Amino acid sequence: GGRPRQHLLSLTRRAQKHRLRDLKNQVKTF
DNA sequence: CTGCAGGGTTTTTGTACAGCCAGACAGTGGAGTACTACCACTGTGTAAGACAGGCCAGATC
Repeated sequence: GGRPRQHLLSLTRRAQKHRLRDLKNQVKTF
């Protein structure tokens, strides 16, 4: 199933890390 | 269908290495900063009526 997902605005940095890891990598690559 | 209970799910939340830059700390001697009282001194209240006594005008007899 899964937990009721995040609403942005509420967290500290490392949930944020794989929240965007793949886009930051696409950016690095660009 | 409700109730709770093993675990699932994905996701949190932080600890784990190790290197490293930033800016705070502390000094200074005083700079010139910034914020402080202090000083006399101000601006906005804004127009009518009531009441007493005179006394002359003029009606009434």
